[PDB]
Amino acid sequence: NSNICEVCNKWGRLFCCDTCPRSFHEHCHIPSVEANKNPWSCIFCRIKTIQERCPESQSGHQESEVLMRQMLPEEQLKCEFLLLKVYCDSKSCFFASEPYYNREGSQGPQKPMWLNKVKTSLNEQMYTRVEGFVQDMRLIFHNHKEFYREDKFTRLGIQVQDIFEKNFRNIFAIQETS
Ligand SMILES: [Zn+2]
Ligand SMILES: [Zn+2]
Ligand SMILES: [Zn+2]
Repeated sequence: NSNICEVCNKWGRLFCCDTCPRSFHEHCHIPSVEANKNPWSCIFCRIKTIQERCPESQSGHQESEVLMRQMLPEEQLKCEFLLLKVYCDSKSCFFASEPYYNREGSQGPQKPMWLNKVKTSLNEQMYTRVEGFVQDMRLIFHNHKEFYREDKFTRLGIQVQDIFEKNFRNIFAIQETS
């Protein structure tokens, strides 16, 4: 197995996947690495299994249909993995914890949002459809773009949103377009 966490790229107390060479910190994995379970398969392996069980699941989909799906177990897993892929980018640090807003010439957002809040919301089964999760994710970046206005720091929101959106298109097999 790898000797660094797949998500944060640090050593420490690592849990190893039995079906692939990835490793994880307990709370870096989503869901948090399960207490017992031997063998244990990580989220990357669990997603790969879904695909192998239903090869047609990789055919193209419309975003509108994906968003209206109910959060049954497979969709719950896919949103967990998508959240995880965002945390895998080091620029996620900026969006992880609860933000505060005090900048001359800007007003904070009406509905603040952050990764750890989405993480808790998924854990507590608060989203009933994929749309709920995707709306909160996109709101993170939209709030940032609006608040930072012309400061070059706005680019961090663009960058992390692009990671989100590429991974959304991949994980949910969104039909490719120009
Ligand atoms: Zn980690
Ligand atoms: Zn694995
Ligand atoms: Zn099938």
